[PDB]
Amino acid sequence: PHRYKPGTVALREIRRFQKSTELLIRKLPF
DNA sequence: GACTAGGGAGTAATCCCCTTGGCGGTTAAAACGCGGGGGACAGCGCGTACGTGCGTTTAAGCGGTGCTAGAGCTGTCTACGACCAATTGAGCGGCCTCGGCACCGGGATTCTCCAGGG
Repeated sequence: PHRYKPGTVALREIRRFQKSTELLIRKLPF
């Protein structure tokens, strides 16, 4: 099982967003 | 002077491109649920770092003083800024590229998990 401990992918995924700069909110519901 | 001829506007028919609604198909993001585990937090012990009482002094407020150099207003002038337009060029309004950006692939590189022994 390729299950990582809670938070192991969290730091990576935070890095992924804080690199990005796009719109985080879907336009139609807004 | 009477009637004639031709062409762009008045009237009208053709085209036809442009969209209003609904509905189906299909991918992507959102929605929901479970095993398990790591984060939250209680119970507690302590020590040591402040919370507090009292002695013994420097210091701001006290009380007053003798002025002294910087701050407010009185003329006064004069260098300068807000009053027409010709201009004419500094720069913007509209278009046409090919290049850097968009983005994904092959690979080297690197970041992480485990079940064992070492």
